Amino acid sequence: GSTQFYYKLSQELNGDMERVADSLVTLQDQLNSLAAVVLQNRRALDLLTAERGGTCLFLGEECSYYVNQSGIVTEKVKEIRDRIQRRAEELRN
Amino acid sequence: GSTQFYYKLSQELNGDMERVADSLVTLQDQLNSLAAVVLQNRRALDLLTAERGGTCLFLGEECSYYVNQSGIVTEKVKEIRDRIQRRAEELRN
Amino acid sequence: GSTQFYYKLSQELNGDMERVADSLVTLQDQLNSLAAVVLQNRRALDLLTAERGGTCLFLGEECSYYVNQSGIVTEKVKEIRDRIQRRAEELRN
Ligand SMILES: [Cl-]
Repeated sequence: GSTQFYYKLSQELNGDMERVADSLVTLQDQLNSLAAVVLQNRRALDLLTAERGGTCLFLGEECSYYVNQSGIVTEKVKEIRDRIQRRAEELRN
Repeated sequence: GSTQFYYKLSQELNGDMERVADSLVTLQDQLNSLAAVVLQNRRALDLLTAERGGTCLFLGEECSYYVNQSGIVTEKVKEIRDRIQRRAEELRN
Repeated sequence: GSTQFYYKLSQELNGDMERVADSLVTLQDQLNSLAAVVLQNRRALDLLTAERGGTCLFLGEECSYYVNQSGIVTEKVKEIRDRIQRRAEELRN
């Protein structure tokens, strides 16, 4: 069964990738969640150290800034999910 | 070799997915690690701003809260690892 | 087309895994980015609570420490990308 092994493997791939995509989304969701807390912490610190110019000036450091890249991961996930659907679609016609 | 291409591709899939699962676990481990530091930071801030009602009241903001979803990622990883084992198991009988 | 299904599935796998690897890298990049902010926050707190021994002593807690594991994820990604290249290479000779 050649045809058969092709369908089989395509569905194995698809079922693994559904779980990977799910995981990627959830890891990104947790970064987004955690970042809101971290930046609320930073704003609180900026107020506490305002007399000294806020957190970075207070320390005598260049500011570290968070670069949120949820857009990239979200895009890659949706592309993976498209590829899953396309493989199934192609087998279906 | 049809049979052969099926075994081959199944093992390629399995070896890629072992590394993906490993990565997902490690990303989750780092979120868990980092979150403990962020929340210790928050508790410290809640004490420093206690006279003002803690961090959120001090800022005049609704609190941001971290939603830990390690359970979801852990579950998806273990499901991926089950699927790896099942494919190998099926080829073995 | 047995040969054909083997090439096809190998390239499907490869194109999904390129996007997974990309995602893993980006999730790690965001952890690295966020961790710099969290630890700058911690250092600021250590100064504010220095009279009390820094953040952990101030709270009466054992310190929580961030364990960065970018090296692990970076390694797994590069291994996945090697496996992609090797599959293509093998089909090419
Ligand atoms: Cl923080």
